[PDB]
Amino acid sequence: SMEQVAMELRLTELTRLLRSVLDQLQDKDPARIFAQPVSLKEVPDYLDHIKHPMDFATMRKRLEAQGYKNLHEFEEDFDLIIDNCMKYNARDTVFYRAAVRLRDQGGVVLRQARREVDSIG
Repeated sequence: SMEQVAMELRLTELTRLLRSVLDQLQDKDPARIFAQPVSLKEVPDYLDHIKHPMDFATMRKRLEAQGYKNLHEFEEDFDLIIDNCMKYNARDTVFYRAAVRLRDQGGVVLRQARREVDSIG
């Protein structure tokens, strides 16, 4: 149907916007602490601590399959990256600190993304 196509164009355009959001958030992680999944070879107990691991590469795979239906779903995954790290790692660590700085800097980007998603529809 023509409606299904229109919906698909909306999803494509959301994907375009979330791709730009993802690039902007990942620039706020210049150390690449959050770039890839925590290695279960190197942290074998990880899944005992963290039930829903997340990282920027995993989000990008979902994004490119157009697997984010709305901004809320995308923000959920970004919040998992931060929150997982802040639980597994102690306050005094470069990992925790990196997550705090990514949360604070990402807030700005996400605030305007929300306006753009509502604005453009």
